[PDB]
Amino acid sequence: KSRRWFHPNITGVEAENLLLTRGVDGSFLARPSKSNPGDLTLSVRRNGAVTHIKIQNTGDYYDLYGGEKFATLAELVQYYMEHHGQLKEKNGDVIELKYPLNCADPTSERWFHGHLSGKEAEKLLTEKGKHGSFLVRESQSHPGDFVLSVRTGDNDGKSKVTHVMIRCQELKYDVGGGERFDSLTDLVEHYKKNPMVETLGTVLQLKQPLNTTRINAAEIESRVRELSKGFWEEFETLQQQECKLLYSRKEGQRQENKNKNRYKNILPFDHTRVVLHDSDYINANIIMPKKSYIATQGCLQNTVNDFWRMVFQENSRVIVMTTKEVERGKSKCVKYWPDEYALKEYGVMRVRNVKESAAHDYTLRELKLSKVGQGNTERTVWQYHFRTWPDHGVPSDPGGVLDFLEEVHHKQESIMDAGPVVVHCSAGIGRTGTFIVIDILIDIIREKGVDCDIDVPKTIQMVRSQRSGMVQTEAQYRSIYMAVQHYIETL
Ligand SMILES: CCCCCCCCCCCC[N+](C)(C)C
Repeated sequence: KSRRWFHPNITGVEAENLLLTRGVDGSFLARPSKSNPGDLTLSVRRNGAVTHIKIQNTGDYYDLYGGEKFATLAELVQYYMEHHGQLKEKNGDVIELKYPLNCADPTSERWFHGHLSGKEAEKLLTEKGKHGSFLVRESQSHPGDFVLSVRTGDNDGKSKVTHVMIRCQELKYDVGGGERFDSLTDLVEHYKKNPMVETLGTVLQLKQPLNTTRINAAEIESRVRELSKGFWEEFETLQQQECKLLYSRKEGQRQENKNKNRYKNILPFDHTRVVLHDSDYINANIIMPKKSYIATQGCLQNTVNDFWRMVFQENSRVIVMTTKEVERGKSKCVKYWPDEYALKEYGVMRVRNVKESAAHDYTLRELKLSKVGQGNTERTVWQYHFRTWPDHGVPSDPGGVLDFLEEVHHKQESIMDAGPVVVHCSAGIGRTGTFIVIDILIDIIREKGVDCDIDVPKTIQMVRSQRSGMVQTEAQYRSIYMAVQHYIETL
């Protein structure tokens, strides 16, 4: 599901049009809604009419109206393309997702810039680019045409930049002869597989798009200023890449494991799932960026014992909890720790709550975890329970967030051979992914100094390849920039 079925700037009327005139029954597209930001609409054609299904994400997962909850839009679409009869209209009424109505718009492509000059394209390609780096810009010469600028090189023996005219005639694109493509993306994909060769020998390889998101950490404030009056655009360009991350989640799908998941369709990747060698399943993934994380869901009553098996096995010594046990009347996490001073056995695992320390935003619980029957397997696990995450959106004071983050960091660093830092919320991808990504970026700055490069979208995509949908919303996306900005500007 190459997110081509996602149309980043399109009306409801435009969508109906497109489906009726360019589609058939079973055609579908996804669009960001303008009843409200953060909400998507899945527009589907059936019986010659178009229906619109709402999809909300308030930060925890994608909530399909009248359907199930999903980690990403790609994972939602993949599910319903392989599960006909499941997507229902007004009770029972099977809506079918058959044929993705693709988008011709290049706007959210990593290689598309437009509004860009030949000499400026050269600057950027010489500044940040390498061999095979490319981009497509609008032609300032003949207005409506496009230009493909490519760095050919080799250290990577710098060398050269080439510009290839792309002509646009009767709403099709070509490079001067040969095939005429319906979209810039089709042109680029075609010459990605069939590299244009120069009359003289040079092969114009399109390897990777020009990086436009990596900044110097010291300059993040200027970047944030630039984005504050286009955060949305950089987010959508990251979203479009999630189609690359549809890895298998077989184990979480097994019958014996179904009810060990808080949300049926929000599962851990097989290739990074935490495997319990002590039945072998828990809805949790190792996140490897030296400090690593386990990103996991809040306990269900029947996974409390497996959670402590995991903490013990993985030698985790710090837990970060980013949710109340219940919010808005719903249960986000069952209490998996004893009351202060109490001792409990959770299966073969025994834990005592040694002491609780209350701060304003969080409560720290000093827990001692051992295997029942085996003294001297005991270790302290420090549960940092963050209590003040708001019901809507994200924290609005970077001070307390960064105080909490710094404390959690320094606890982990003081413990010899501590294992992954366990982080969880409700589904374990939204608030969890946001914390982890911030902590990773701030770890980069804290080690390499304020002069280092950081790349926020790239770091997120790297983490999302290890667990589905890490970082859920645009609000959380912006919050990552704000947190790193504050950290930088308090140094
Ligand atoms: C208006 C400025 C907004 C700044 C937002 C700061 C980051 C909020 C999300 C991370 C909180 C992680 N946490 C709380 C668990 C440590």
